[PDB]
Amino acid sequence: RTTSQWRELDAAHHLHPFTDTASLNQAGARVMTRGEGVYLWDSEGNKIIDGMAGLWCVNVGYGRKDFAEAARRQMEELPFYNTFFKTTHPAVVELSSLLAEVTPAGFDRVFYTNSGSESVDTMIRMVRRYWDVQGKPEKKTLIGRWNGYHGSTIGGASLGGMKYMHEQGDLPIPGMAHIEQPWWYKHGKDMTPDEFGVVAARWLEEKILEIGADKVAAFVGEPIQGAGGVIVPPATYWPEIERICRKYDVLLVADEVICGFGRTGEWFGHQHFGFQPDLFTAAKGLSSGYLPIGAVFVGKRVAEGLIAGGDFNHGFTYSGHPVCAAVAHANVAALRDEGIVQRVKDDIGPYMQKRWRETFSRFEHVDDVRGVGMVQAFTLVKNKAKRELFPDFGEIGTLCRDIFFRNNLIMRACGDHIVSAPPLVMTRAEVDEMLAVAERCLEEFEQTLKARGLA
Amino acid sequence: RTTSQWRELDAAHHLHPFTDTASLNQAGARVMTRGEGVYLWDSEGNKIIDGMAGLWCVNVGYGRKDFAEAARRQMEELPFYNTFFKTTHPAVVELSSLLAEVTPAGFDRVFYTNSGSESVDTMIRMVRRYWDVQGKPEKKTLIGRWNGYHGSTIGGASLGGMKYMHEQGDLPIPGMAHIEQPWWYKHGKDMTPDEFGVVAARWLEEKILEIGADKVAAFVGEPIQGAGGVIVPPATYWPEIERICRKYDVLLVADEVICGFGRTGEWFGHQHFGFQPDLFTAAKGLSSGYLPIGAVFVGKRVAEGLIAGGDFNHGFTYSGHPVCAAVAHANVAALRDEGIVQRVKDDIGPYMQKRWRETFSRFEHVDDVRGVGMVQAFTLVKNKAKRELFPDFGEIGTLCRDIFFRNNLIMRACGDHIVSAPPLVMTRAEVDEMLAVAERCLEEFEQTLKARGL
Ligand SMILES: *Cc1c(COP(=O)(O)O)cnc(C)c1O
Ligand SMILES: *Cc1c(COP(=O)(O)O)cnc(C)c1O
Repeated sequence: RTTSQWRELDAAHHLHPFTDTASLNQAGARVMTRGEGVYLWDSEGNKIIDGMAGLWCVNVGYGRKDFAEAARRQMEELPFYNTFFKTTHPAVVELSSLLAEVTPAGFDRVFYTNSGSESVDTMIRMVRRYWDVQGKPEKKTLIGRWNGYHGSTIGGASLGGMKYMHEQGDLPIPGMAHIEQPWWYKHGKDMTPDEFGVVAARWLEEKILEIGADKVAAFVGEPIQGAGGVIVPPATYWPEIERICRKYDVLLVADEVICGFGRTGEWFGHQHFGFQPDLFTAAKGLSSGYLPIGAVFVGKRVAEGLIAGGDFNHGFTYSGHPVCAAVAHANVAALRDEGIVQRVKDDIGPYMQKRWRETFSRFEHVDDVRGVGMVQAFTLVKNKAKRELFPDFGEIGTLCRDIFFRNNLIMRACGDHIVSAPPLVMTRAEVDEMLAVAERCLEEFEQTLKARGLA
Repeated sequence: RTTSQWRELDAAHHLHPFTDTASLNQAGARVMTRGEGVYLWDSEGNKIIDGMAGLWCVNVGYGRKDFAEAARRQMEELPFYNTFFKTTHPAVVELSSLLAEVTPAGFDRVFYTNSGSESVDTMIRMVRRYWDVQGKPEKKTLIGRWNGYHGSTIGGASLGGMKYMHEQGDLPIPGMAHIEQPWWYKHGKDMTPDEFGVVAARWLEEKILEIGADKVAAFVGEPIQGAGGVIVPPATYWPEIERICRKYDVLLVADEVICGFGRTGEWFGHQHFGFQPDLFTAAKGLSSGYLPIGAVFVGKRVAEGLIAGGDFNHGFTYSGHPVCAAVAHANVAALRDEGIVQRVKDDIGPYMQKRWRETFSRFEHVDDVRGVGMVQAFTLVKNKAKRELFPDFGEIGTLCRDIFFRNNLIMRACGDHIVSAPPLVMTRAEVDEMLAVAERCLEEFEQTLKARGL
């Protein structure tokens, strides 16, 4: 089909996630047709650099014919069987075993889902069930943060701190609370980032004491906030969050849906920041987005509590789906065996971070240049010296993002933050290629900003 | 790996849906390895008849090499791309256009998810967003039924009426209410099925008036309740439910996750019972379980309402997944082009129903022998005359289902209901082959009752 016709059929029959349906159907959808390595092509024939790896998830990049073969082979033998009827199958068994190999010690039990959002809902139910098993029925509140993102189920949307999501669904559901996010640029006042990390972590302590520790089940956080704009907390933050959770007997949960499977150069974001969660949620990079699968990695304390609780009345038809498991297995084994994660840690991550900071250092309206491993970002700001953001946060970021897309580069705006998370397998030449397009785009952005008299 | 090898790793590493992990680990998990047609082979080389089609979902049967090729092909060109970025891709656009021709009139727009549960969650947010768009911020309560099943998200479980689920996660969440299920055998008193259907339906009107109609956003129901035990509502039930919903400006939603894609003989469960829902949820048969994919089909009125509301701040990374959509597309085309649904209505459904009753009616403790299309059930009872159920609904079903298990037959126990939902492509010879193992299991079962002091 042509561009115009695929656009016509999409506008007529498709409801997109997180989209203005009326305005999209007017402008027309951009039709992505094929991918190879770090590159995409659209229906018009534009070669595009995918500086977002699909949706933070295509970690091995596009073009894995071995993954298609793994999919074909498994679908031919057993395309589906359920894990509900005192039943299992070799693909789910073999994946579970492999995951145990690459996860830290103590994470041997895994619960499968189809998505990061289902993993979060599963985790919420696990956390609350755990406290019931302990005879503490009031210990049910989960604390997340403003501008955190934990998916799109009613449960995950409530635990998330996106107001725009809360306003649709009568959210949050009860037993949720939120603390401010560890965003130093906005909230740091005259503290050092490290002083600020302690302050921002102790917001959890003061929330717990406001609520009553006996009512708090868990604190949940993305090691680095992804959708909120790659907010990288100070080094002092996570160890203090962990101290506080242990002080008050509150479960500690990492949402690893973005940071997992090598994004920071460790296998998991929590390893980078050096905390030890009781559970963590995954998806995305688990299969590099090649098939839908998510998981909850359940540490020993909680797993023992759940196993002591008899039946766990939860799950999805497609939990442990054999074909998705086969592809995840192929993916995880590749991340290990081809040295992809190790390469982020030791080679391409430090290169990207260095180049990133070199690239964006000069611009008058770029600040808070940050990142680690293969996730990185900056913020477009009104005045650097005053740490002053643009009003209507998001307007300026959108203008910038539009310059990127027109220049065949995918980087995302989260408010006025610009973020990137390319395939981990990106080469040095491809990093420089990407950064070259980005830099030219920021030159144009700075020129347009002065021209608008938005100076 | 051997049986014991697989079992040991499963106990060590895998937490299963809807399971007592301690006791599954102690017993050892049954390891399913391969499937063909309507049969499975396990780690021990038994030939097992799959009268549950995976999990009500393997509708075109096992062994569809053409599906594996569609998957392979799509995975090689573009294994993934997001639909969040003012972006789309051929496979999702193509599936969307195909669905609109097999779904009833006025269902042009689909929202993709990965699962039935996520579909239910999406439907809940849609219902509530819709009423906000309509300037009715109080119109937010969804009504389900006791023993209805709407998945396993916190939302779906709340809308669901399984007490055993509500007990885990602090459910239901707010703006959820529940009415009694149209289960004649227990609630029929002295009414005829058709009379009770009117009464069981009016329970909805009662609940609405109690809550207040201005607070009520939707009534949601599976056309035939599945996981609750294939409860088939009287013919009078759904039309009254629809009148009531229309009387009080309450949205009618069908959960078609089980009944969808040919299961009763129509494409959808609601078509069989002749109501017109404003939205309906789907998964399972959409891809015949070959790849995870679900959907919410939005009727014209609601679609109009959601579009007027600008941004819909909802969705999943793998929404519209290219590879799942290609496989869904190949499955839907197959169900239609290969005439598998049509055959359920005309050919195999009637046969299955007649023969089912013929096989099971004659038993002492088998009553309420029911079913339509390729979904069918019966209930294990203490006394047929008294409509007396066994004490502690569930004990007897297990005892019985465990006989099936060691006779290489899969039919599921829902309380003391026995249910079956085999692939739609099952042949008459297969139908007869399955019932014969069942009859013998039953003959065994009834005898084991007496020899126990019953
Ligand atoms: C994207 C995301 C999720 C939800 O995952 P889905 O697969 O889209 O349901 C949850 N947590 C985090 C941190 C995410 O980035
Ligand atoms: C199985 C089921 C669901 C949930 O679908 P999953 O894909 O398992 O999340 C929802 N509604 C009904 C009627 C179902 O049978």
